[PDB]
Amino acid sequence: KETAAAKFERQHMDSSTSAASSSNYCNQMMKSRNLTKDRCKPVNTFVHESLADVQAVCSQKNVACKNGQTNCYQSYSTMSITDCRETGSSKYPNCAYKTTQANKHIIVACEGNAYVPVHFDASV
Amino acid sequence: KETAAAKFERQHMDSSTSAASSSNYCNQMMKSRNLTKDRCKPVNTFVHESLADVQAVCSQKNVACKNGQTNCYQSYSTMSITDCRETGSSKYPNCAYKTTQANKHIIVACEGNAYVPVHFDASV
Ligand SMILES: Nc1ccn([C@H]2C[C@H](OP(=O)(O)OC[C@H]3O[C@@H](n4cnc5c(=O)[nH]c(N)nc54)C[C@@H]3O)[C@@H](CO)O2)c(=O)n1
Ligand SMILES: Nc1ccn([C@H]2C[C@H](OP(=O)(O)OC[C@H]3O[C@@H](n4cnc5c(=O)[nH]c(N)nc54)C[C@@H]3O)[C@@H](CO)O2)c(=O)n1
Repeated sequence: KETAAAKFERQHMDSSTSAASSSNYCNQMMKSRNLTKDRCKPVNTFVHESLADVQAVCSQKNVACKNGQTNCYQSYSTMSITDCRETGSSKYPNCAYKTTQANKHIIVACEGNAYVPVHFDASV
Repeated sequence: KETAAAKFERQHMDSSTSAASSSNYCNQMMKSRNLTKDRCKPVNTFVHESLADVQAVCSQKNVACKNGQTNCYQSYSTMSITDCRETGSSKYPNCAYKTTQANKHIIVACEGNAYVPVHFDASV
C-alpha cells in the first residue's frame, strides 16, 4: 500500500537538516527508515534539500540510468547529500554504516502517469 | 477488469467517424459500446476527434467539474460531437435514443500522477 513516491521519500529524503550531523547519522537513519529490516541495504543516499527541489529534478537533465533505462534525471546543481555505506564489520541484524557528507548532482529515476480523460462532464 | 481510462474511450470515443452518420447513430453506438447492456444509460456523448486530440484536452483550459471537483478540462477548440439522449419511448431492454450532432468544446475529468522521483540512481 506504500506508493513508490512515498517509498522514495522514506528511503532518500531528509530535508529537516542541511547535512548529516554526526558520523552516526547513517546508523540511525538506515534503521529508522526501515532499511535494515530484513538485511542491511549496503548503499543508500539521503538528500538534504526541499522535497520541491528534489522533485524538480525530474524536469532537469535526462541521462541514462545506470541500469540502461532512460527515465533518469540529473540535477543541474549540486545538492547536499549523505552517502551511506555498509562497513566491513556490519552484519545483519547489527547493521553498521559509514557516514559521508557530500555536495553532488543527484541522478534519479522518475515515474508518472500522463493525465487522461476518465469521465465526460459536459460540452459547451 | 476495465480501467477508468479504457472505459472513457469505450463510452465516448469514436475517431473512426467525423460525425454521426444518421439519426440511428446513437441507437447503434449505445448498443455496440455496451451502454444498453443492463440498463439504458440516459445521456451519453461521443467525440469524433483523434485520441491524441481528446487526450490533449487534459492539458487545456482547466475548469471546475459539474460536481465541484477541480480536475476538469475544456477543449480550447470546439470539437465534433454527438449527443445521445434517451427518447420517451426508451424502455429496457429496448433502449432508444435521439441523435444530435454538434460542434462544441468538451469538458472532461482527467486523471494521472505527477512524474516524480521513485529511485535514487547515483551521484555525480
Ligand atoms: N558494503 C559495501 C560497500 C561498498 N560496496 C561497493 C559499492 C561502491 O560503489 P559506489 O559507487 O559507492 O556505489 C554503488 C552504486 O550505488 C549507487 N547508489 C548510490 N546511492 C544509491 C541509492 O540510494 N540507491 C541505489 N539503489 N543505488 C545507489 C551508485 C553506484 O553506482 C564500491 C566502492 O566503494 O563498493 C559494496 O558493494 N558493499
Ligand atoms: N432523456 C433525456 C432527454 C433530454 N434531457 C435533457 C438534457 C438536455 O440538456 P443538456 O444541456 O444537454 O443536459 C445534459 C447534461 O448531460 C450531461 N452529459 C452529456 N453527455 C454526457 C455523458 O457522456 N456522460 C455524462 N455522465 N453526462 C453527460 C451534461 C449535460 O449538461 C435537455 C434539453 O434537450 O433535456 C434529459 O435529461 N434526458
